[PDB]
Amino acid sequence: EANLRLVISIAKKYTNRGLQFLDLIQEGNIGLMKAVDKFEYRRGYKFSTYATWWIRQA
DNA sequence: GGGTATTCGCCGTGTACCTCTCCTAGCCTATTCTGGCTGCAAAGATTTCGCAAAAATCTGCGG
Repeated sequence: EANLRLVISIAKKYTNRGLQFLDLIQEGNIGLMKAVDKFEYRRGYKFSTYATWWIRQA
């Protein structure tokens, strides 16, 4: 819930290139949950960086 | 009470041709390993097609 803004901001870049924005943010939320399930801080990286690639893939 | 007094949606809109093809956009965008699926190549198994060919069969006519 706290990271939905990242999904919205990322998806609005892809909205100008066709496809509904709402579907994009829903898929990005799916990818965000996938990243959350796989996130760790033992790596030392920022969560936003890790979630960015997941959201882009979704 | 009470009677308008606004605003808030919903709906209706002639017929019938013809020519046109015009319909179509960003590009900002990561790597890959394992396993199956499907079209194709190859092999066993099998039926279906034609000539072969001789033997039986069908048909025309004059002595």
